[PDB]
Amino acid sequence: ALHFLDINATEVKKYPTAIQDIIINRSFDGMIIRGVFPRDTMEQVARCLEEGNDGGMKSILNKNEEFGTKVAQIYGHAIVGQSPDLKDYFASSAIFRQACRTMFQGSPDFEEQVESIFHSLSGLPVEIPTGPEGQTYTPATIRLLLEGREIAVHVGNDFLLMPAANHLKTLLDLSDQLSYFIPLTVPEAGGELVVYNLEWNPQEDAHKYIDEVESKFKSNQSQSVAYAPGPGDMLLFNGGRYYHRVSEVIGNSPRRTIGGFLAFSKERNKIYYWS
Ligand SMILES: [C-]#[N+][C@@H]1[C@H](c2c[nH]c3ccccc23)[C@@H](C(=C)C)CC[C@@]1(C)C=C
Ligand SMILES: O=C(O)CCC(=O)C(=O)O
Ligand SMILES: [Cl-]
Ligand SMILES: [Zn+2]
Repeated sequence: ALHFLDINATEVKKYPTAIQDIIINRSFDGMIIRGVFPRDTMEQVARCLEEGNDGGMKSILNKNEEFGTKVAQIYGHAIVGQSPDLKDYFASSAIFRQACRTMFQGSPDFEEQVESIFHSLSGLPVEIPTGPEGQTYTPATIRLLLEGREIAVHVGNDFLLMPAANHLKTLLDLSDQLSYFIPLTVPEAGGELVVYNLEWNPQEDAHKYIDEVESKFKSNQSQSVAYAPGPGDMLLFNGGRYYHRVSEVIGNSPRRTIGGFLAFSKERNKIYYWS
């Protein structure tokens, strides 16, 4: 249904227009990049988190208790479902980048590594958007999926229609919004990204959003594909256009991903990435 590449991170230099090709030319829909981060780094970082020895990352952990099991616990305020003012977002964002830099210990640094991937696939500058008064957006959040939890079906271009995105809209292109994530830890089973042939309908509170995509999606039958990247593999895809979810986690070992999103600037002069 959907066309996904599977390449090694050593090869990224050879796909200088991958991001153009996914968003603009629509010539394929996504991409697994193996070994963007070493497995060592991924274990170190996961152990920093589970031991609570994490640069204080735990203090910006949203347990999302009131959602039950169709959502991740998330470290960092994700831009989604935030008030339009963004005071908490921007505060959380400064903390995240600190704790994250600390956990990666430059071996390699998260932001440096990811930016060089996005650079290699665009030939463009890559930046974390800055806010209207010079605040920083978070480059990423960390998603924790315990046993029996999943991420409910959703589509990413919807996010840029929420009040939270007002400011960011003023920076970005019309065009689609990619999703990216790297697993830190993968579960024994489940926790797969399932992507659907079904596209964001531009004709058309994250509680009522999830109940109203569940009935929208179950109206259509459409074709699916599933991906289960390993620790340190990046999955990068047109999650803006295509409905997708993450399947229930099976077994004790939980699923931890670090990820966000990715889009062209106003004039396609550069890439922005955030969560
Ligand atoms: C899981 N997850 C998030 C989104 C999400 C669901 N409840 C939330 C509460 C606060 C902040 C973000 C969320 C999710 C949905 C909107 C259904 C999409 C994926 C993810 C990881 C996005 C950042
Ligand atoms: O697995 C994750 O970290 C989130 C997957 C997803 O739905 C996304 O990145 O948009
Ligand atoms: Cl998404
Ligand atoms: Zn998504």
